[PDB]
Amino acid sequence: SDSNTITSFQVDCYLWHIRKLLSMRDMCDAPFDDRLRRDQKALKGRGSTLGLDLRVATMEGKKIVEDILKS
Amino acid sequence: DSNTITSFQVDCYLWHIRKLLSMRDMCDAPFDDRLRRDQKALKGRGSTLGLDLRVATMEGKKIVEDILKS
RNA sequence: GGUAACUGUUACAGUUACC
RNA sequence: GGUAACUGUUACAGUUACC
Repeated sequence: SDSNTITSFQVDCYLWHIRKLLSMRDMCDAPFDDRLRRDQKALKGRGSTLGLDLRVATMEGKKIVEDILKS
Repeated sequence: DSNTITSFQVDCYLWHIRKLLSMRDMCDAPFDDRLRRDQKALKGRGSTLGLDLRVATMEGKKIVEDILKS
């Protein structure tokens, strides 16, 4: 598999999770929710294409983001 | 509108995180394509709202850290 | 339209913010 | 109606992953 393809998917999953948290707290505007919906479907399609569980990918993306932010 | 401003500040900080991934050469070409699209989009939204991008990015960082704290 | 995701340019319908 | 961003749809041209 292509490493940067996987990494990009895992990071994208984690940042979708962060955006969803904002929406769940009623702190985002309507276009932000529209993009959340578009990206939600896109990540499901990418996960199916790569054969990856979305929850596992999210946790991996969390660790990647945390590792970069710490440096 | 507070939710409009909050969404912009968060989007600014999340763009910053994505750009750091790109600068480490850890991302794929479509990820970079979206980074360029969103750079243009945020410039337009920042102009429309009258908000400084550096300051909004710092405020987005605080918001993101606060909602994650829970 | 190979599957999936996306980008640039264009149009329409619409959403949100602002006037 | 306008400015900006976006969502859906569409036209043209592309990018990446997939032995």
